[PDB]
Amino acid sequence: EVSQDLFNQFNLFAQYSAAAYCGKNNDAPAGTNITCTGNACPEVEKADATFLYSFEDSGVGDVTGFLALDNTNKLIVLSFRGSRSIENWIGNLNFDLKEINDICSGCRGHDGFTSSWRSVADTLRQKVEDAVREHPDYRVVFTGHSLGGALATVAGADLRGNGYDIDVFSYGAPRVGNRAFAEFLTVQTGGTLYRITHTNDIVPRLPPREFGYSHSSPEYWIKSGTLVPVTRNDIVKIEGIDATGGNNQPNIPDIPAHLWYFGLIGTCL
Amino acid sequence: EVSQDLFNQFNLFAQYSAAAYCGKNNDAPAGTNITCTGNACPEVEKADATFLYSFEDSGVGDVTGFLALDNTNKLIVLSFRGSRSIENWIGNLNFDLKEINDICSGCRGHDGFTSSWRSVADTLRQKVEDAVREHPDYRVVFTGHSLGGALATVAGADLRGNGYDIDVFSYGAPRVGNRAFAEFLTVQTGGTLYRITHTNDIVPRLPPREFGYSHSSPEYWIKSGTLVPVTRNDIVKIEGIDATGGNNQPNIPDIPAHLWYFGLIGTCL
Ligand SMILES: *[C@@H]1O[C@H](CO)[C@@H](O)[C@H](O)[C@H]1NC(C)=O
Ligand SMILES: *[C@@H]1O[C@H](CO)[C@@H](O)[C@H](O)[C@H]1NC(C)=O
Repeated sequence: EVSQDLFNQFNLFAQYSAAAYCGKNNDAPAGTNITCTGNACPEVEKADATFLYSFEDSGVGDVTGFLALDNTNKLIVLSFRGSRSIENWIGNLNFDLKEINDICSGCRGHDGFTSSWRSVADTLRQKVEDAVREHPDYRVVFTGHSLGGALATVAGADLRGNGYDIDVFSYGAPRVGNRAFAEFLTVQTGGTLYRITHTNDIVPRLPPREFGYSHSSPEYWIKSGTLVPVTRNDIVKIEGIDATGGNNQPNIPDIPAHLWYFGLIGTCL
Repeated sequence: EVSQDLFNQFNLFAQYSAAAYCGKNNDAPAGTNITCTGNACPEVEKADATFLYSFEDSGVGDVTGFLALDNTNKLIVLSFRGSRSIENWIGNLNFDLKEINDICSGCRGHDGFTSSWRSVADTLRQKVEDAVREHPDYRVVFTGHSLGGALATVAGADLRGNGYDIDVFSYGAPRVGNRAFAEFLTVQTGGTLYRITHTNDIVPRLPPREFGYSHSSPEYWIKSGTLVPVTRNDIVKIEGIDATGGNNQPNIPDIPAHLWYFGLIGTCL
């Protein structure tokens, strides 16, 4: 049972993550109001929120997402899309580590996640830092769902400690690297990671521990079912690197539990 | 407002309808339990419900669906699936009316729906008859979403007067014919038709009245939004053939609304 306030944040960032997919982003004018089809992001529409910068298919991993300004909640939000076809994406998921000491020493991250980030880091840090400058009081937040949540967790770890806090809200994210990296994500200051999971979501279960992956702590695990509305009492905080008892349990995972975090996500009606 | 009992019924056949898309029944042997992927039909799984006969791309209409026995609720249910790509189905939809006197007098119905039913009518009539025999105590219900709603509405109108009531629950069904058919279905005995629409769903708005089509009365209009749960208080009964101020408003219509009838329908997580 998280607080009402944290619940509201959870829900708002689920929707900014869903907006990565169901917005009418493509590349629409900077300064445009953010809206989603299919009632995907009503809390965001409600907010005085607008695009700062959209990207589609940037660099090495065709990274897709947007950078938003939200004057109602006083946020600068960097939201990364997951894949356009999650099932194929999962099927083809590579498990290779590559070194990332320039984030933290001893750290190995998922090779493709880190390479996709790496290849757009400069442009995006620049875009964030710009925005930080025009709104020094606003909270920087990176968010995303699935591969999106992955990217946002890497960028956040890479980009923290340069003056401004970076909070990360991630929705059903895969593991992003090795245990050293796990540990760093669990303690790193200058921003809290809120790693959100749903029931038996298949995505937070890849890559598996077996290929040398860990999950940061803590873990916010939604226990209400697919297509069931979430209340504060369906969310459970789970402590311990690689703790079991939220998403990380020995049962059959599900793709549909992946697509329901507070509402429909990773897909667009 | 509708009664709770009525609301329970509406919800249950919304799921039987949803099961026509997300059940695992392609060649499911007769007698299998009915189950769905993605929490699409929990009230159905919860009942002792099993298949009687599954069909797929049957006859001229490529009509798909199933006939089910439900011992808990004492039903025999014939469920027709809508189109596999509803957006296409929508823009490919012609407005051609055919005479259908062999169902009512001066009745004009949509050409494709009427034909598709017509070519599978005898096989299925047989199979409903068999179960009515085997379970004389059980209510016969025809149900469907979208296309499946138009089919079910047509079969019901076609197979009533033969000694067992047939009730029809349609979900976001299109218009099915001409003011005389709209009248036939308003008044016919041997059954009730429960014609359920959602907010500004587009399909109940097609074909247009401006191509000679009318809607049977009454209409149960769901006011609550897309991805919003429905309560008995969010359903309004709208009286009068082509009444307006339910789904029949001149505002701008929407496709996602079509995919949310009590829960997700017409697509499968
Ligand atoms: C965008 O929404 C803001 C308030 O959040 C509003 O003032 C503005 O007019 C809206 N723009 C359009 C084009 O609808
Ligand atoms: C099918 O459902 C019945 C009653 O609803 C149940 O008791 C039976 O075990 C089920 N069969 C399977 C394979 O689950």
